[PDB]
Amino acid sequence: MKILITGGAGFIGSAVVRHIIKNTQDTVVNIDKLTYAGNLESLSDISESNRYNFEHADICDSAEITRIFEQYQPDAVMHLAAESHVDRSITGPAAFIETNIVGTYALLEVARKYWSALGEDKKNNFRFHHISTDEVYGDLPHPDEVENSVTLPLFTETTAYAPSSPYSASKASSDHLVRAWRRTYGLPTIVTNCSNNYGPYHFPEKLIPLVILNALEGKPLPIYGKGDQIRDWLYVEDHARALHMVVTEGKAGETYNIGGHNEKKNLDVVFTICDLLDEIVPKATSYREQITYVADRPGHDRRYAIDAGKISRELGWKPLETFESGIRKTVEWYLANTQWVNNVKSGAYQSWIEQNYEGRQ
Amino acid sequence: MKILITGGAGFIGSAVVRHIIKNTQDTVVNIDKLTYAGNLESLSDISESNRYNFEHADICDSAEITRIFEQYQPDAVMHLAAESHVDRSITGPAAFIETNIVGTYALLEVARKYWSALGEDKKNNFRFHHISTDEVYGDLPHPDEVENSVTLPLFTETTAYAPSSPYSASKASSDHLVRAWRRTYGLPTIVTNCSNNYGPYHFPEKLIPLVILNALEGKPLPIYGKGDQIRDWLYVEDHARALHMVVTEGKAGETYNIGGHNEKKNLDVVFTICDLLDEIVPKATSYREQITYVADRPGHDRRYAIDAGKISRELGWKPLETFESGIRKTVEWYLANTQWVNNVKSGAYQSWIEQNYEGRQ
Ligand SMILES: NC(=O)c1ccc[n+]([C@@H]2O[C@H](COP(=O)([O-])OP(=O)(O)OC[C@H]3O[C@@H](n4cnc5c(N)ncnc54)[C@H](O)[C@@H]3O)[C@@H](O)[C@H]2O)c1
Ligand SMILES: NC(=O)c1ccc[n+]([C@@H]2O[C@H](COP(=O)([O-])OP(=O)(O)OC[C@H]3O[C@@H](n4cnc5c(N)ncnc54)[C@H](O)[C@@H]3O)[C@@H](O)[C@H]2O)c1
Ligand SMILES: Cc1cn([C@H]2C[C@H](O)[C@@H](COP(=O)(O)OP(=O)(O)O)O2)c(=O)[nH]c1=O
Ligand SMILES: Cc1cn([C@H]2C[C@H](O)[C@@H](COP(=O)(O)OP(=O)(O)O)O2)c(=O)[nH]c1=O
Repeated sequence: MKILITGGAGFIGSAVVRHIIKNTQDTVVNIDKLTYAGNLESLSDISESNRYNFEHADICDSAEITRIFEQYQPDAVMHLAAESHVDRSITGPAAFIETNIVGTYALLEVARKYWSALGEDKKNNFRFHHISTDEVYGDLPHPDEVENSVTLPLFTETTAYAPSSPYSASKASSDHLVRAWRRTYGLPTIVTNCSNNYGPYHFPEKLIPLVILNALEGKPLPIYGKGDQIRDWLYVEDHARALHMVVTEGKAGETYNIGGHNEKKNLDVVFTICDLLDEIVPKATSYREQITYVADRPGHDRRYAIDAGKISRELGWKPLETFESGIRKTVEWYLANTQWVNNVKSGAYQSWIEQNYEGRQ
Repeated sequence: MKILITGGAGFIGSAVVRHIIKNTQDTVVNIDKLTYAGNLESLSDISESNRYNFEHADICDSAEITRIFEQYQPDAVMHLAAESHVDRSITGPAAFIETNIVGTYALLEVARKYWSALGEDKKNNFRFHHISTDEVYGDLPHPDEVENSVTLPLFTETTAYAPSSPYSASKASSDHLVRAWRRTYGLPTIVTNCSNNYGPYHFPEKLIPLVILNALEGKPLPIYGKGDQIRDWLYVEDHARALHMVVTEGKAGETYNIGGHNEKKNLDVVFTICDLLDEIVPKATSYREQITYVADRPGHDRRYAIDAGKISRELGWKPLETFESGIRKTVEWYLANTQWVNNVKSGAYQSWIEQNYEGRQ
């Protein structure tokens, strides 16, 4: 099967591309604009494959995207291209509205026209897989807000949308467009909403990779508020396996939440990374001494937790890593890939760090 | 109070403006792009008031909208500007993405910057009222799908978003942006979602005005599918009263569904109109003879029904008209306002009619 993937040069996208080329017989055409988050180095291990092709393009460029669809004749689409950082969306929402909402709209129109003109066979089997986030569901009650006996709620596929940030509002909106295109035009769409991802090739602006790199560089490890906020951590390679399973076996019109049921408090994750580094790269003092509390994120969602029961019983997907095994693999990966890390740390990255962290709130 | 209203030259917007000038002590600055749906003739009753000012502008024009906010120094905003026709959104979705989503974003940013620079007093009392639709909730179970005994569900403020069309997806997206701006920046926003409106100054592309006018012009009365689909009808003047009540007494961060609990089947509404015309403007044959069953709307939502319990018990709002009283007033209004009709109908209107109805599906 020929799969057209947008955002394949990103964190999760590159994992999807590497997985497809290494463990399947499908082919891939990767469309990526190469923003600050795009990195062809993350695809170095498969870029030479005859089953892989790269197209440097913007999903908003309708004419070019249209041409690419006609050239490669994809059997399915996996849409991961997006602006993904909540903190960047707070100070610069425009890029999120543009890429996440308008860009998904532009891609949907190209896909709709393409799909509509396909032969009976190919048309019935075509699939448009929209990759999304658990953040569209809003925030969940926190353990410190309920009785120490009551069972905390989880995000299910029927949980009402209630996005808190420009980023999550942008993704929620994109999800709606995908479903409306399905209901109105019949386009065979599938939507997945996954918990936080972590692992190899993660851009150093998200919690885990930022903490790992800052720790090694002797810099502060910024904790928003009290660090008691909760996130559900899924290893990126596990997400990638789930995504290929969904695009291949998922049912059109369905939604599948993806997660490994691994709720963790931010501070706990940071301590875990620090202890791992104290063990692997010991120095005079503990990396813990770099933990630093800083002003909280405006509108911060205090708890995300995904119920992946549906995808488990319907597709049989199960994560292979545990947070313990995954976080160690992640720390080990960054220590073994200083080449990749040094390249992704440009003056642009430093400017973002100064913008979001120095003189912070 | 100075109220900045967007889309005040439209159907509901003009009713809001007329209500404010005629029945309150508040002032108004109307911003409208004057698309096919914006007609200054709908505001003839109050265009000369010293308490009314009109600004011909596009909400997407940030520079101009900013200048307007600074000049008039509004105490509140009532955002009604939008592309509102589901059928137009099916064949031309771009305008909906642009105006409903990106336009709302653009307006939210101008309002945020304005609100943030306000003095303590004016800043605490400021309100950004987003006018929306019940269509964001998706479709509801239809009477012919459930036991003739079970109680049919209604749309409540906690009903999950599930937009079916490009139009409703566009509005659902705008709603999310408004709530996200509140959660992230603190902007004091309010969102209302109302059922279908009908009454004076309704553009002739929606069911009721189209049927009334086509009947009087000896043209077909186009029924999508079997006409067994259900809509909840609220007289436009009742909506206007509710809206001013909300912007004035509504609580920041709250959502209020608006409706009069008047579920009706499309075919029944058409028969009611035909009976009224057979009575008021009798001819050789019944107007019913012009009814024609045409291809159904793609993705057609079969039933909308709003539960207005919350706004009723919290703000004390109640509709003054019944569907019986309102529909008769509507028919009488069109019979007496041929001048307005002829001024709003144009060459573009006939192009839309041919596009959507002739050789239809
Ligand atoms: N990172 C997470 O924990 C997480 C969790 C749930 C869902 N998601 C979703 O998964 C997808 C991928 O996330 P990610 O973390 O890998 O993002 P990322 O920031 O690592 O990468 C984004 C990628 O998209 C590309 N891109 C951006 N705008 C583009 C445009 N206009 N045209 C083409 N390419 C464009 C970038 O160049 C980059 O390669 C997104 O849709 C995101 O919302 C991410
Ligand atoms: N008509 C209904 O039954 C109904 C029901 C529920 C909610 N709503 C909502 O109520 C609001 C008004 O609905 P309506 O029926 O009166 O619409 P309408 O079609 O009658 O009028 C839309 C108005 O917005 C203006 N407009 C469009 N794009 C603009 C832009 N970019 N900048 C400035 N002005 C622009 C038009 O010129 C026009 O005056 C909308 O937000 C709509 O979604 C309508
Ligand atoms: C980037 C960052 C995040 N966080 C917190 C905020 C979130 O609760 C959690 C993960 O943030 P992040 O990686 O930005 O992911 P997301 O916002 O999608 O969940 O870590 C910090 O405490 N400090 C930081 O420097
Ligand atoms: C415009 C139109 C609508 N309808 C139906 C579709 C809807 O069920 C109902 C009202 O349609 P419409 O006025 O377009 O409003 P909305 O889509 O917001 O509810 O009337 C017809 O049967 N024929 C027509 O020509």
